[PDB]
Formats: sequence, C-alpha cells, structure tokens
Amino acid sequence: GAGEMRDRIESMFLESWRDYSKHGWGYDVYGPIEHTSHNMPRGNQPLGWIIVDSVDTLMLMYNSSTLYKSEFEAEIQRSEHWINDVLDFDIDAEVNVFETTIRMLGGLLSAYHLSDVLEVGNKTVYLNKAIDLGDRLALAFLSTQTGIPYSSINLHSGQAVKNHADGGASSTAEFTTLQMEFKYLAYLTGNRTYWELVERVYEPLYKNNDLLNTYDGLVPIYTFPDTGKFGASTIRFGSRGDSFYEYLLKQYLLTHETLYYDLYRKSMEGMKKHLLAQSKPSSLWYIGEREQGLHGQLSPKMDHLVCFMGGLLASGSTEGLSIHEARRRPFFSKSDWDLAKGITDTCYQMYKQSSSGLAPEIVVFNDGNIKDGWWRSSVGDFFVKPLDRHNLQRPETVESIMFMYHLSHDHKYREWGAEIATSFFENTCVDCNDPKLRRFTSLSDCITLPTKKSNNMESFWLAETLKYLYILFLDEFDLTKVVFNTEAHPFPVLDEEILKSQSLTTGWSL
Ligand SMILES: [Ca+2]
Repeated sequence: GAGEMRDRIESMFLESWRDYSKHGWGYDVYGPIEHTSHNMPRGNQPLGWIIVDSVDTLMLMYNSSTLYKSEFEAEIQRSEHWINDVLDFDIDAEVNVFETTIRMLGGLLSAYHLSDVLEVGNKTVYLNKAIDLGDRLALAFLSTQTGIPYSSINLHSGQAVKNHADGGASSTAEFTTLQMEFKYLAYLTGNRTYWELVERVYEPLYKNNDLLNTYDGLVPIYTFPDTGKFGASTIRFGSRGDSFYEYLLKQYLLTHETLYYDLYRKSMEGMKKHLLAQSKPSSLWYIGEREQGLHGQLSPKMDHLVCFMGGLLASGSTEGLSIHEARRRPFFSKSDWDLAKGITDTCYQMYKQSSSGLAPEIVVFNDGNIKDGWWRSSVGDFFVKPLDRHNLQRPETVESIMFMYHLSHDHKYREWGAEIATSFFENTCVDCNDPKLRRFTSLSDCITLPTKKSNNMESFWLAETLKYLYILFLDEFDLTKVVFNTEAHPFPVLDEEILKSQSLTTGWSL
C-alpha cells in the first residue's frame, strides 16, 4: 500500500537522520559506520552540507506523515535554528561554485518555498540566508570577460580560482547548472543582476564553439572560461555534461523562456543521432559517450548519473501533465516519451540485473564488442568494471521512476521503486536488525554479496534518493506546479507576468 511504503521510507529517513543528529550534528561530512564527522572548509567552519540539503525533505515528510509528523516538525525546527544561529557563510575558504549553488543555495531556496506553501517554520530565515550566499557565489561571474565562472570561489574574499586540472578549463555542466537557483533568487528579490549574470554564460558557449552547427548541441565536458572555447574532451551525458541539458529544459519549465526549450530540443535530437544505442540481448536503450569528437567511435560506458534522463525526457514531453492530457497537446513529443520509458527501463534493469539489486556508479553496456576481469549482469546487457563497483546512494534512477509514475500512472513504476527501496534497505543498512541503531551508508562494492560498506552518507541520500522514493508514493503530486533543481530541491513554476514586470526576460538570443 502507498501509505505503508510512505511509512517505511519515512522510517528509513528518520533512522539515518536520528543517527546523524545524534553523532554528527552540524557537520558537512558524516560516516555512519564509525559515527565520525568533519567539515569541508580548511578552517573547520560548517557549510551546512547535510542539514541544508535535507531541510526540504523534512518539510515534505512532515507534510504527509501520519506516524512521525511531530518528529519531523521538531527536526525542521532544529535545522532552522541551526541554519539561523550557527551557519555562517562568511568563510575564508574556496568552495566549488556548482556544488554550493545546487546544494546550499538551492536547498535554502526550496526550504523557503516549502516553508511558504506549507506554512511550517520561518521562511524568512532561509531567504535571508539564500540572499547572502547568493551574493557570495555571484562574485564568481566577475572573473572572466566571457562571463563564464572559474570552478571555485572564496566565500569571504570573493576571489575566484580556476579548475586545478584540465588546463584550467571549467566543467561545462558546472556553469550551466546554476540558472534555476540564481533566476529564482532574482524572482524573489526582484534583483535582475542574479538573472543577467547566470544567463550570460550561454552566448559565448554557443557562439564561440558553433555549438549547434558543429556539435549538434552536444557539449564536450570542458570549456575554457577566458575564451569560452571547448577543450579537447569527452562528450557525455554523464558527470560534467549531464545537467547542462537538464537546465536547458528546466529553465523553460521554470520561467517559460522558450529559447531554452528550443536549445533543449536541438541537443535532444543531437543525442538521439550521435549517442543513442541499444544493448544486447535485451535491446535496452542507452546513451553512450564520444571520447574523440562526433566522428570517433561510440563508447557503451554509461554513468549512473545519465539515468536522470528518463525523468527529463518525460518532463519535457509532457510539461508536467499526465499523459492522458499531454498526449493531446501540440508540444507533446512521442519520441521523447517513448525514449523516456526506454531509458527508465534500462536504468531499472541496472538494479534488477545487479547481484544486490543496486546499480553501481558506472556500467558498460554490451554492444557486442565486449571482448576480461569485468562482471557480467544477470541477463548480460551490461558489465561492471572492478573499479566502478561502488554505490554512492545515488538518486538518478528513482528520480526518473518518480516522474514516470506520476506522469503515466503506470503502477509498474511503483513496483520498481519499491524493489529498489527494499534493495537499499537490505544492502546498505548497518545494524540491520536493530531499528534503534540501524543506519544506511554508501558501498565500496555493491556487486559482491554481502555488499561491502563505505563509511560515508551522502547528503543526497537524504536530499534526493529518499525524497524521490517518498514522492513516488505520494498519491497527489502535481508536476505542473513545481520544477526540481538538480539536487531535487523543488522551486515553484514562476508567473510569466510577474517576471515581465520585474524585467526578467531572456537577455540574449540565437
Ligand atoms: Ca541531478
């Protein structure tokens, strides 16, 4: 039953949360096995990495819990007071602009939103925190002439610093996955600067590289900030590439700016033409990589991160509408929808065909040219390299499953989600037979049985994985009124007329 699954997911969240609160409260990094923790900044000041990333999940569960509503409420209060009284972003330390924007700025914005629409807590606490952090992060856009930011920035001084490696090139997805956050902040503050700075990165990216014509909208993962030109690098929908595509569509869903939908469409058709393929022997659809330009060979290697594509494609085709209604709209893309189901199925198979029921960090699909020390899936559709056997509690597959269920209403997706939730429960638990001490942790190896545990709980286990599994089992969730940032922090769809009155419009074109 949905309500029961709800109780179980809330239970898992609380088991992880109670343990974290008891042993690593206020710390950025936490290891459940040994109950150890530390902060990321050299000076040891906290960034709120886990707390801020988890607040909105607490609010969502508080809103529908029937067994622990009171506990969730108290924890929201605990988190809010800490964010208001302890957390301080005036830190003399360099932080990754992308991660801090999607997790911290995004989490504060979604906490504000949910605090607002759910009337729980004090939304002002989160908004004020978001404005201050947003200002510290925004200084990154002043470093280059192109407007493309360097990878890191000092939260106290505002000094920017290039990527230590890759010849100093920035990761393409890292500066193209900041738009939802800064645009929503612009909307809440009426401050156009946030919007202008974040939209600026696209023109040099598209124009200086002849992106549409030469690359069919597919981006190499590295781009030099000073020139805006791509560096010799792999073209993949995995890490450093993935969210560039995500935010093209999501900006359109959030602000109604059609230019981004058009760009998204171009990239999607390019993806279908150069990266799409099917595995043997189940003919599972998968997106491959091109390490040597579009004219090079196609690699069947696929990061689990690519699995977010199921939900993205479904979202872009339906615009949040249940297919019943979407199928009759002019904007509905039959191709995107069929592929969304296909990719979600493939990603589910990465769990179903896994010895532990959990998909590893990276897999290599069987393209008929898999000819050593690799592990073969149950059906043989993919292999797992010895070095990619870990599982970091990633959400991308349950993410897509959630979208597919709410848009299609096909109960099969809830069955898939339940199986995966069960696999996480049984294969990542520590002190599995004691509800009072049970916790969940990452795996150094999810292929060997019993699985081998790693002493680390990712903030996204709480911010994303458990959140999406939870939403999957909510009977009511209108995907036309919300747009999730890349760390699963929900922002409301913005009113076009209000954006216009605030002079928040597309400041460039192509
Ligand atoms: Ca994401």
